[PDB]
Amino acid sequence: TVGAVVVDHEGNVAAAVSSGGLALKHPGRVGQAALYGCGCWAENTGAHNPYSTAVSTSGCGEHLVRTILARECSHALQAEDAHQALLETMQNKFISSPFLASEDGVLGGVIVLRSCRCTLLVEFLWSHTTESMCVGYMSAQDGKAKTHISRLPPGAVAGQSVAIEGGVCRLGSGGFVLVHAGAGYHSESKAKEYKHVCKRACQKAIEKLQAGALATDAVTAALVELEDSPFTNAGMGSNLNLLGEIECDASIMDGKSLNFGAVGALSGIKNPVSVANRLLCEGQIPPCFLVGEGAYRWAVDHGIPSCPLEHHHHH
Amino acid sequence: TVGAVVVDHEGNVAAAVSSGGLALKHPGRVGQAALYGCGCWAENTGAHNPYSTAVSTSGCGEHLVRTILARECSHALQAEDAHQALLETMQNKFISSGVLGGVIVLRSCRCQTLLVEFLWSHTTESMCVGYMSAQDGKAKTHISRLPPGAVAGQSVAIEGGVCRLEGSGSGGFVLVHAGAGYHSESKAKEYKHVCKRACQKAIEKLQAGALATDAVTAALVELEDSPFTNAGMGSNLNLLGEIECDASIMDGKSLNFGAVGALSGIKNPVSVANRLLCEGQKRIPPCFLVGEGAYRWAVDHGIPSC
Ligand SMILES: */C=C\S(=O)(=O)N1CCN(Cc2ccc(OC(F)(F)F)c(F)c2)CC1
Ligand SMILES: C=CS(=O)(=O)N1CCN(Cc2ccc(OC(F)(F)F)c(F)c2)CC1
Ligand SMILES: [Cl-]
Ligand SMILES: [Cl-]
Ligand SMILES: [Cl-]
Ligand code: NA
Ligand code: NA
Repeated sequence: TVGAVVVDHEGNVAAAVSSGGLALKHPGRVGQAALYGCGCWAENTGAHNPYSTAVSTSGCGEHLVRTILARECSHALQAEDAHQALLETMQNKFISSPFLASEDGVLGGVIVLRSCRCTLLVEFLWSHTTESMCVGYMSAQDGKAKTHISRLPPGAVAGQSVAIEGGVCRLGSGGFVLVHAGAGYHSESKAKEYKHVCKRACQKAIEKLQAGALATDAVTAALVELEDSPFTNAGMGSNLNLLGEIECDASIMDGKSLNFGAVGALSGIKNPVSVANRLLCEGQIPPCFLVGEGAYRWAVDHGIPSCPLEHHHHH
Repeated sequence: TVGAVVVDHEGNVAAAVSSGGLALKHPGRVGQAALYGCGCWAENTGAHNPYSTAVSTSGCGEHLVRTILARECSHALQAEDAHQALLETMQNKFISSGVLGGVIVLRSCRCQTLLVEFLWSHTTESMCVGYMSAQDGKAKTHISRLPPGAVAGQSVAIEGGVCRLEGSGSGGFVLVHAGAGYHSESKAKEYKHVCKRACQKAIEKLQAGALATDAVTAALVELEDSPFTNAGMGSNLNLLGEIECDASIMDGKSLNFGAVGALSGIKNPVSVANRLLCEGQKRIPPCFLVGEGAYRWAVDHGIPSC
């Protein structure tokens, strides 16, 4: 799973997530990266929401679905202390959730940002119960992406412990992006490549913003980079299902309009997040969630780059 | 869309929903009836949940801005005044910020006897519900209408009632709905009839000792099989003339969930969803399958076709 959250120079936020899902899964299994409120969430500031918040999640299994994690984080982040809100959500709402009481371990992660105009004050955080997680982030002003591998401290237990880190940025035509290349087992061998792909992803989003793109276009451009890495379980290199085939989930949410696009169990499309983004764009009753054969056909009919030799129609 | 909610003799609740979705929809479009927390919800009483609650919803496609409806209703039903809670939810999510839909809900708490409060509410012109207790022995069916002069999508109708249950029989309670939409006085007899049969199937399951999820599944199987409901047989055809069904089910005791989306070729979609939930209690087993792979899984598990 990969994800990104973006805030533009006006405080508009967007979030997206993309995954290949559980390795060896049964054909047609759709997980958190496609599901409304579970994989990502983005909500501009409003009447009862004093912060603009964007959330994207990581992990596989049904752990993030059962808890509707992304929307839950977004709601917790309306409290004053963002760090305490996210940490308590990860511990109470995610690890010790009643929805996951029958589990020996709960594995996942999140990236979040929240902004409010005071200039723009952007707080951003990441948190995970996996051994490690690779993040990247960048402001349009600072001009250089920063990447970091977040690890559970010695003595922590994967699936029982929370690591949480973050920071603050003050912010023209700029903005801020936080991305992640996945949460899982530590792989020191692949660490530079995950850091490298997080760096390029941030730069793509910041480039889009600086050129005037919408927050959703910026976050989509970052996810396209993250999918394209053969090392991430999304897009190219997604886990193979039980039949040895690729089936991708992806979704995206716009904080300004609250619109949402998503694809599930999609084969034959190089960048699943692009279909989800196209649905959100066209949808501004248009569909927001397309799966399987029909999703592929819809993407092809909308000019989204395909690959017919990687598309399966069992039927 | 069709739905049902069940409470067993011990206060365990279950909820399910099944739909053919938007007529002429693009192939592969999956709607609320397949989505966790949106189409149905069931949650036994717990630490922060003083009531056992079960919710099933009905909609015509027009998605709500940021709602996750069934789970939102369930949380609203933790307030003292259930009627006011549901009404305020319907008002904010549908009328305030027209959107056409409906809900059925129940909430129970142990007093040993069981107090069951049940409600239905809609912004559609009309909605047909049925309900039955294991004790009363006779199903009740009812057609709810918007008050004369009201405007669909701008008014909320809400009705309900209260039932008490002997807490140690093999009894329970079921509420179903055959859909929320335009009033059709001609088809009213069949809609009340299918809700009656659906309730009795659920009550029969309960009295034989079945789980609440098996009972709610048996009621949705009857509702699906009616050609007048937009679910199972007689579902709206998509843009290419094909049937694609969404369905889901949730267990209040275990909080497990099963769901299918864009499912074709299977007579009773809710049976696949129930089967996924059933198998997920016996690699993390799947809870949500769509399209061809869902059909293949269902066929491989003995669930009937066509
Ligand atoms: C079950 C989790 S998953 O979505 O299958 N997935 C497997 C691929 N993995 C890649 C990954 C793992 C660790 C990691 O952290 C590190 F800091 F870089 F080592 C990472 F960035 C990516 C993600 C989990
Ligand atoms: C949202 C549109 S839909 O395509 O999901 N669907 C289309 C079919 N329609 C059938 C129906 C209509 C009215 C009903 O109630 C009663 F007034 F009693 F007749 C009833 F039970 C069933 C329900 C909505
Ligand atoms: Cl599976
Ligand atoms: Cl459509
Ligand atoms: Cl399919
Ligand atoms: Na990849
Ligand atoms: Na039907």
